[PDB]
Amino acid sequence: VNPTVFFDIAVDGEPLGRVSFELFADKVPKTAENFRALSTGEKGFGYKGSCFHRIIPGFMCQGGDFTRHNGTGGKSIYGEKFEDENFILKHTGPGILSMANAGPNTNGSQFFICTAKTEWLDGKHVVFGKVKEGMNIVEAMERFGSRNGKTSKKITIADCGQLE
Ligand SMILES: CC[C@H]1C[C@H](C)[C@@]2(NC1=O)O[C@@H](C[C@H](O)[C@@H](C)CC/C=C/C=C(\C)[C@@H]1C/C=C/C=C/[C@H](O)[C@H](C)[C@@H](O)[C@@H](CCC(C)=O)C(=O)N[C@@H](C(C)C)C(=O)N[C@@H](Cc3cccc(O)c3)C(=O)N3CCC[C@H](N3)C(=O)O1)[C@H](C)[C@H](O)[C@@H]2C
Repeated sequence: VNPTVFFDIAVDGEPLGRVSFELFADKVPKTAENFRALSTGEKGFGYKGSCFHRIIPGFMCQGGDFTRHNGTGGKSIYGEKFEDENFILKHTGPGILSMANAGPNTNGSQFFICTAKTEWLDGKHVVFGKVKEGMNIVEAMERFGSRNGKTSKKITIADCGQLE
């Protein structure tokens, strides 16, 4: 069965709520496994304690840099970077979970959650999951973003792990 992972989001240390994701291990197993493992922290590093460094209202929320914490870092469980698995899934609407990158075959740990349909990204970013529960929490996170993506408050992943 496709795994389920959760993020407990905090704003300036205050609990905001929980967002759960279904990871499409059936279509993009390598990419899904990377995100799952980084969520549990089983490899010794991962998302817990990292922040969402770029939030653009009406577009997406981006995070995952747990190494440099300034938007340029992150790494995968397979090494520094890994290849684009496939582009079977599309950015069809709000709740889509997809990989950020710096060009072809540069996936690390950074990801983004879409809050709208984003067709232009199809074929450039690997879609590997979707919000299962807590879309209202993602919508609340958008309130702290801006055009440039800079956040007004510190939005962190206070806790994370695998549910199912
Ligand atoms: C008139 C406004 C316009 C835009 C707004 C936002 C809007 N509509 C609009 O009409 O967008 C639309 C959606 C658009 O149609 C979309 C789908 C297409 C147009 C794309 C817009 C993209 C953006 C506004 C932002 C711009 C951010 C640029 C950031 C640049 C960084 O300086 C640079 C990327 C840097 O951080 C380097 C550092 C390298 C190093 C080792 O030092 C880098 O490569 N960083 C990577 C990390 C993973 C390492 C990174 O962050 N990569 C980005 C690259 C990227 C940049 C732009 C477009 C891409 O497809 C991809 C990345 O993967 N993401 C994830 C996807 C979004 C993107 N950031 C982003 O923030 O994209 C939505 C539906 C809605 O209507 C809103 C209002």
